Amino acid sequence: QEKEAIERLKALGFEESLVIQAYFACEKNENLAANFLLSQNFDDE
Repeated sequence: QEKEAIERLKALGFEESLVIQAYFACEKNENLAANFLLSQNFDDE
């Protein structure tokens, strides 16, 4: 499973949904998943 990284990805200030899709679309990687969630441009709006 990847549930281990889920709380990790979430711990960066994200959410288990954007996390899963950022760790499944990233082919369950590490530096890739982080890069996904951190590269997901999203401000006030």
